Amino acid sequence: NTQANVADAKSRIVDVDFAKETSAMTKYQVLQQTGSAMLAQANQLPQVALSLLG
Amino acid sequence: NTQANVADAKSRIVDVDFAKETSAMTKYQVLQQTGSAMLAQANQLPQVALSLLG
Repeated sequence: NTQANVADAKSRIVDVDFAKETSAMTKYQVLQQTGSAMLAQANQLPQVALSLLG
Repeated sequence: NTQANVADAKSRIVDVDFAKETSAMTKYQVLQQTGSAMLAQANQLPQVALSLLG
């Protein structure tokens, strides 16, 4: 009996909850694609200087 | 974070603004052609002396 209850206590501390973890993993995937598009588009900001005659 | 803000401060001091610089560059180009025409025409002022019989 006591072995089962200690296993309960030990899992709440070191084990992951997939419901919590899966949401976070999908959460950051969107942020990565958002970050890549923003960075690529922000890199060509200085090309405005070429419009004003070199 | 602090690296980005120092880059802001450093660029305002040493970097040019092309909007400011391009206007000045075009500003002086006109003055050069104006100056050249005035100088060439002012050089032949003394030819009036030839009209009064040498």
